[PDB]
Amino acid sequence: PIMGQDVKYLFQSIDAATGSAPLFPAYQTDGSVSGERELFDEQTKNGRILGPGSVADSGEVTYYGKRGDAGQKAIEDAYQNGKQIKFWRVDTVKNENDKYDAQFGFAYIESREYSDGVEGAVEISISLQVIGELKNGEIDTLPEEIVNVSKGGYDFQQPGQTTGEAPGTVPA
Amino acid sequence: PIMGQDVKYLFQSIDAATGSAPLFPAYQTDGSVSGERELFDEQTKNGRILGPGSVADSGEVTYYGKRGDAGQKAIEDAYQNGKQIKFWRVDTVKNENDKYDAQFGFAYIESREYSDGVEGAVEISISLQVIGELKNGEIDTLPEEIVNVSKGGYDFQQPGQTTGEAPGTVPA
Amino acid sequence: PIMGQDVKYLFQSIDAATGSAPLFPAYQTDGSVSGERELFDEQTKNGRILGPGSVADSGEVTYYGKRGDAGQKAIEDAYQNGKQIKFWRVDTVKNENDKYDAQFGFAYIESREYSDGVEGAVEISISLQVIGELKNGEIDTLPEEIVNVSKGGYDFQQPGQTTGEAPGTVPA
Amino acid sequence: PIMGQDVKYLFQSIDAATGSAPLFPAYQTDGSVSGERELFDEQTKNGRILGPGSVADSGEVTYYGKRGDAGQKAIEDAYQNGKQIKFWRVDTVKNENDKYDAQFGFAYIESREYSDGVEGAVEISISLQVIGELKNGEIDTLPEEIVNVSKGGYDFQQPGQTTGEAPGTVPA
Amino acid sequence: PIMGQDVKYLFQSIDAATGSAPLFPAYQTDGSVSGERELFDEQTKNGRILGPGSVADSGEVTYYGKRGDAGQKAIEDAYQNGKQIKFWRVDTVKNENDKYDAQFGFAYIESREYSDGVEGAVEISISLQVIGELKNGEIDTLPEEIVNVSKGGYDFQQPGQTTGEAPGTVPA
Amino acid sequence: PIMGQDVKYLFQSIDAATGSAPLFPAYQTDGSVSGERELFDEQTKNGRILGPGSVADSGEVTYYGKRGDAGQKAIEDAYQNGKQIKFWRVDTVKNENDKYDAQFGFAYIESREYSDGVEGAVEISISLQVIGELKNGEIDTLPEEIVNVSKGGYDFQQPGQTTGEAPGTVPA
Amino acid sequence: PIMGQDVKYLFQSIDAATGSAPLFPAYQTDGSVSGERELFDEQTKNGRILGPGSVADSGEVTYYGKRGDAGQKAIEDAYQNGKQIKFWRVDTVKNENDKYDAQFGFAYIESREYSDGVEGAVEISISLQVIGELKNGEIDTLPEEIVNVSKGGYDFQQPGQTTGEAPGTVPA
Amino acid sequence: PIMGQDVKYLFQSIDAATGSAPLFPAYQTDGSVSGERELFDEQTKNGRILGPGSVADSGEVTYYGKRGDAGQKAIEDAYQNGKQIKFWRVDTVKNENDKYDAQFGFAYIESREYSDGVEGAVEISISLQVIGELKNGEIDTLPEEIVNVSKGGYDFQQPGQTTGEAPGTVPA
Amino acid sequence: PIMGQDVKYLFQSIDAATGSAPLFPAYQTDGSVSGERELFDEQTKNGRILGPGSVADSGEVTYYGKRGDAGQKAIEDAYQNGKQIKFWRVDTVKNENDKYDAQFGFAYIESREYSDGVEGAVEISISLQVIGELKNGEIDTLPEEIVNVSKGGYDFQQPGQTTGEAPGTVPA
Amino acid sequence: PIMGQDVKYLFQSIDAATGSAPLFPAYQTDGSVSGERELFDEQTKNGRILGPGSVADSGEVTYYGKRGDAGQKAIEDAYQNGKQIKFWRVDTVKNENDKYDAQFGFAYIESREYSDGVEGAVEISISLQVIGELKNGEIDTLPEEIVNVSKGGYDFQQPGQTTGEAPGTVPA
Amino acid sequence: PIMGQDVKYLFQSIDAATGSAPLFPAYQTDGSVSGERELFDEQTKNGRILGPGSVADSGEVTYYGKRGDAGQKAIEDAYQNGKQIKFWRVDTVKNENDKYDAQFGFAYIESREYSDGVEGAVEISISLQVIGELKNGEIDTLPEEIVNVSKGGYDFQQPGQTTGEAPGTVPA
Repeated sequence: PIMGQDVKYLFQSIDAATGSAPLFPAYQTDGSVSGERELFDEQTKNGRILGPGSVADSGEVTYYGKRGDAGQKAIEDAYQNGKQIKFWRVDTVKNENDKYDAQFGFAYIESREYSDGVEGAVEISISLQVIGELKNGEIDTLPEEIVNVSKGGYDFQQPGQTTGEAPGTVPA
Repeated sequence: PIMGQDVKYLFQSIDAATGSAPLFPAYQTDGSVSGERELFDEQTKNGRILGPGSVADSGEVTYYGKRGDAGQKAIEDAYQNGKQIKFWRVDTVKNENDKYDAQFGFAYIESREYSDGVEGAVEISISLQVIGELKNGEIDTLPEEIVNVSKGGYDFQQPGQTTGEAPGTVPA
Repeated sequence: PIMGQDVKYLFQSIDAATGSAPLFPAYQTDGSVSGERELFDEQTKNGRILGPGSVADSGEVTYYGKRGDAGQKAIEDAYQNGKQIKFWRVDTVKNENDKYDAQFGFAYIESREYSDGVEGAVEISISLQVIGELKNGEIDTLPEEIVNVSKGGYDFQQPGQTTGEAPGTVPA
Repeated sequence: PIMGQDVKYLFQSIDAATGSAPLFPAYQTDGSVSGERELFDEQTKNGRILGPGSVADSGEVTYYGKRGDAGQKAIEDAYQNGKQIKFWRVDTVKNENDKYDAQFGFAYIESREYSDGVEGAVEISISLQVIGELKNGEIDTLPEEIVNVSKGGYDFQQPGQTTGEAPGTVPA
Repeated sequence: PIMGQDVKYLFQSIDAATGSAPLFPAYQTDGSVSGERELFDEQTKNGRILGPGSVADSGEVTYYGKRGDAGQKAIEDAYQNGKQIKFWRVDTVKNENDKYDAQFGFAYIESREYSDGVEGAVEISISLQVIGELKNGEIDTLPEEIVNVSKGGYDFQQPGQTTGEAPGTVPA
Repeated sequence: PIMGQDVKYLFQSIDAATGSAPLFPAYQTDGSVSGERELFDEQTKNGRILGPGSVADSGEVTYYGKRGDAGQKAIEDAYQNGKQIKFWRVDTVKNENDKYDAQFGFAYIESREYSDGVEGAVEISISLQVIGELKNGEIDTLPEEIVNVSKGGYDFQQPGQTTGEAPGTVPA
Repeated sequence: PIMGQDVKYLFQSIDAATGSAPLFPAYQTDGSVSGERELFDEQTKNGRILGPGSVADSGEVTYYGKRGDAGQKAIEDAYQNGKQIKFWRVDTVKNENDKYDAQFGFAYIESREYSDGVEGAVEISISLQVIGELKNGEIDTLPEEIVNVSKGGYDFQQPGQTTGEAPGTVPA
Repeated sequence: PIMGQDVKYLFQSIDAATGSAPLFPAYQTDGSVSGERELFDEQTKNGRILGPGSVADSGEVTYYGKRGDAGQKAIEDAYQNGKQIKFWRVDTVKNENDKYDAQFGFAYIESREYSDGVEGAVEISISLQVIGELKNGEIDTLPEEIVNVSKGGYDFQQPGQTTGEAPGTVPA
Repeated sequence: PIMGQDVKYLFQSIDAATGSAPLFPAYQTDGSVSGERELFDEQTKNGRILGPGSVADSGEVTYYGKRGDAGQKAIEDAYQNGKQIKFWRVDTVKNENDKYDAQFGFAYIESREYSDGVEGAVEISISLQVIGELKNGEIDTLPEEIVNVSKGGYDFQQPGQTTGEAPGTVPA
Repeated sequence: PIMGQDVKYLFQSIDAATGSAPLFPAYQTDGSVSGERELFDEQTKNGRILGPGSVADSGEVTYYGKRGDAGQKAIEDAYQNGKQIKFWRVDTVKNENDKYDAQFGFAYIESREYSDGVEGAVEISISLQVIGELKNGEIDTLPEEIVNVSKGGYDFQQPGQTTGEAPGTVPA
Repeated sequence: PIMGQDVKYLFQSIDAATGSAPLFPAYQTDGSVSGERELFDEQTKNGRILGPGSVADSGEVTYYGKRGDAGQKAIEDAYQNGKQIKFWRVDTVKNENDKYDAQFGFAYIESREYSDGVEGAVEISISLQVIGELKNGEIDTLPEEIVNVSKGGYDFQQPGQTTGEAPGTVPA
């Protein structure tokens, strides 16, 4: 079925007006929760509790913050400046009659949480409501991230290419 | 008694008007909860708390979402378009004076939950109320699924039948 | 003292009008809870919080449902048709000046819960209120169940008595 | 200090009018909880939250019920008939200027709970309020129980004294 | 006392409905383990840890698999088709008031293990639980195996009776 | 830093009028909780939620009760007679410009809890509010307890000094 | 990304008027929680739940208290005298176009918690609200602490430099 | 019975789409382990622990890796590229109504282990789970390996056929 | 250094009140284990894992039980009656400024183990905790045992001194 | 196949930025362990336990430490300074379309172990995790070590070339 | 490489304030174990399991205790009084640009173990944690022990120099 790595979530800010949506690395986990409100109280009749109602749609996003990357800075301007961000969640498996497959919306920063612990690494919990996320097919592959997600491995670096802790440095 | 695999749940959408009910693969677990409201307050009399009342009937359904299958797309049109779905829960053990045995109702999408984690695979929690599920015998076997639930095993494929990750491919 | 297997619970339906109470196999566990309401608020006086009040008596019953047996079908007509059932809880140890020893009442189906999981077997949680359970001695032994509860073991079946998964089959 | 076996609790019923208090075997554990209500709201003054108030005194008692013993039947008439019971909690260690040491009160049966499980043995949770338990020295040793609590061991029974599951039978 | 060769174990399948139980050659060793669950926790009382409880009865069977013989094919349909098998363990020494002496039950295939090594020969470890094995006297001698277990030795074959690796061939 | 054994808590009763504060042995653990109430509701202004307010100061004390010792009897007269007790919490590490270092207050017995279990030993949970605990330096060392806390070990007792379970008896 | 040791938190008191902010050793963990309040109730319209609102910003700080150090004494005057403290949280990794990187605010002592246990060492939980923490770059390195955080190790001390439990003593 | 050399294991990759399954030389040993999950907890009833359940089927494979051969390169693409491999285990003894006899499945690379020691030769431990291995008859003899397994011996090479360490070289 | 025979262990019971400590013959071996609990979790600071803590001190004693000797009967009253015993472990080599050298404590009988085997002789494993064993110099030589430990050899007995299996009998 | 001496492991440090990877002499043995995480729980479906997952890749390295050589000093700066090291494992047998054949990665020092014993020589156990080792062909022969591994033997030294314990000294 | 006798371990106590570190004779063996904690959970990303973490550094020391020598008495005051000891481990082979080569730290007595057996001689197992051992060059040779470790042999003593069991006595 769909794998845990398969569904990934990208956001595009409204004010940027750019042709691309930053997504942030080191994801922890993603809960999108969607409540469809229903009829109150049957009155012991013919079923007055199976009726239509409004939908309350909210999601939370947890990840580990990196020192300085752009979806996080998008989140930072999102919460700290106070803007809504465009919300995209797509699947990495290629769509057979589209680029990718997505669910889309406009979202807000309901709350943000920052944990610093003595073990592990900094963890951000960001919670958001949305006014109705809709499903569609994803057009922008953005093959740097969704298409290409590598383990950092590269074939050799044996003459010494000025390397460091990162998974491939070059000489100067 | 009845096994955990024995009771399986199929839904048929109202708008489809088809002669068959899609059920979805990769089930996690099924809670159907049925509350029969009773008399308030004995008044220290002869028993004024054992009296009849209305019934609140609600169930939740958890499963792992597959990339694109029809009960899930039935769920997707169920929640996202906003429709009630016909609710069938039957037992795989053959009925001796019926095809199968069932409990049936008309149900609504009270809430849906979608979890994406770094481990495991995508998990959907869908919660629904119903206006009174009733018990009957199941007429439609649908022997593709209830009758036939295989492990994917097949006897050999040894001359090379263009195989893949799926449990039986054929040449082209 | 009294063992976990020692206290067993039988129900007799009101409408049946039969000389025997069906009890259901594969019990999980039984909670009977009895609240005796007391005086409110001493007023820092001589003890105005040790005073008499009404009693709220409710119990829940958990068990694993078998495909088709009669106490369960008694439960099924109990909840699904909407009837109160006569409530008997007796002890398997023989009473020395009675057949058995019991607590008795008339009970209602406040709620029923049905769990289907991928592991294990179907589990029913049924919750009920009662209007005052009373203690007495149990007259009906019903020696098929209370008196006789066997492990299914039988001495031999060695010439082949057309056996199956059940603990004793006979030839045809 | 005081051991877990050291503090034991006996009750004497009001209506019995006997010169002895039944305590029940197979104790699980005993919580006596005593709340001394205090002044509301300092008003940021000189301390208007350290002031005297009434006391709410309640305790719960858990034990494993034996088939038929008298403190349990005292509990049974306590709850089921609806009476208050005199409450004694004493220490097994001998008092140096009294028989024993006790805390005493008059208590009521606020609630009773009966659990039957498939494992283990029947367990009773009984909850009670009291109108002020007071501390004193215990006069009645009742040396059958507090003074004498044996493991059931006896030196030999080797010529055969018609024995059973109990820790000492005699011939007929 | 009873020898290592003395106690041998035969199984009869439920579905066969035959008048005889296949046992398999080349036994390695047989562990039958039977746990009688007891009372929890004395509470430092009169002995609340010597009390009765349920019994967990499980056994494992190790043997060396032969290319094609019927108890193994009984095991193979046992595990691979998924059936319970009737369980017989009898003693080779003749019973003085019965044919043989046995312990009997109905058993299931909890697990099977197959080892192929470069040394030695294929070894099967099969583990099973049972719902209560009972002791009785064995009625069916089956004198081909229990009564008769020969070393393969035969007096002569000197004119040439078309012999092979097996312990007695005949001419064609 | 400060160790778990380092901070110890002594109480002095108001009515005693003695030159010394009893502290009780066999401490379990000490929670002192101090809430400083703040401004409600910024009104999205310049910060109307960072404003000063009153302080709610409460602590709970858990320990294992000894048969008869004086801080416990101080607690007993504290709760059961109904008095406030003077509250001292000091550190065992010697102060360099004082005897010891302390936090001090006047405290009340908001609630007391007594647990008797079948395992372990009697445990008292006592909860108290205070009208503002203040920090100071501790003047009274009380070197019997804070200064001197021994394991009970003594060099020898080899000619027999009429010993018992306690860590040093003498002859008569 | 950012490590658990990487983000550290310093406070500067308002009244001190000094050119440096004390931070306290032996940190346990730091939760900063920031709630951005949003529009109530869509009314099933065009999205009236994605709207702007106020922000509730609160954090809690846990650490192990040392006998006498200045951020703790800053905390002590913070809570016990009743002052707001200036709030700085910076990252240890050097900023490439600033000294360091920080988030800054003015904060208050909403609550303080002090735990003394028999195991481990004294633990302080301090909770605070803030009226809007803002992100900036950190100017003051304070290289004693952020820049320099050593394990206490030093190369040798072999002629005897009057040493103690601390990680480097000198002769007198 | 079946010998240690008798049962040999071949794998065929899914993506290859070839009419033949590579098996790897220098086998160490093969464990195939198959767990058939059973009913939990009898409840001291009629046997609620002899019931059907799912099957967990896993095997491990140990061998000594050769410099470059195709089943190992099949294993290498299996683990390192991340593919499932078709799993065949057949017996070398000729089947009397089939080519050979087999057990078959689709298998995955759960783990791989590579040991390099100073003694002996490189040893690979590869562990795999399977979703249900089934038994059948083996159709492909592959007489190069199963049918023909020689010691490397050849009758003579006495005029000098440009020989080396391998068991038969030819001139150039 | 210190030999295996050099360190020997004597116990003195508390209740005896005698001027001498029985030690038991036929020692097997003695483990005294002493755990000094330390600081949890550095927090990657300056070393918060090198800190002081409590000490858990426990030892086990193995020996071969003799039919009736007094340290064993001291052990027997120790465990079976339930008393703590005074614990002495001294060295046989003479102290140069004391009689002997010792480590001393008060000890309890945490567990006792008795093995009877078909080979060898009865073996007792007794395990004990202690509340802090301290080191000192041993005052009581007890020269019968520590000072004098002979092989049982005596110069002659040649006129016949009514001898037996023991290493020196006398006439009657 | 591949010999125990055939596969050897070289590391190159990231910070060095040199055109060569130090490997360390006196290898003991090398375990590289690679776990490919799989799907949880079939749910008794079509095989939901044969699914893809992440890979946990870790290895341990044991060797005997030499007084001062550069891979060990690379290890020493690796662990003691705290750096990741580039990980190369190649085979000594010449590749036919490459220099050598390798598996490569970036690795970290998860743990180091140093044993000093009275027998034998110092032994270092170093354990490391890796984020995905990949297989390739080895480009750098480094013919000093991999290509050339001599026993220390040299043809003669008979006029006296100022020799010592080492396998070839020269005059001064 | 480095021999088993080559690396020896000396300790210097903090409180002594002396210009020399006692090491203890009759070493058994020395394990120093150093764990460098790493990143949790890659999240199937670019390698989030190769990240930096804290280091847990602990060692154990086994030796045979001598009747009275100073490192042992240093150990004895170490554990029994409760002090940390300065930790030095150096190599006996002369450093070419230092006196010797060392690894150094401050260490604590986590646990001590004392075994007395009937065979052999007293054996002490002492276990310790450390807050980060660092490597350096050893300055103090202490040529009595490291430089000079003799077998006890001396050329002659033939006129009788009042000798004993020790390897050289003199006349009186």
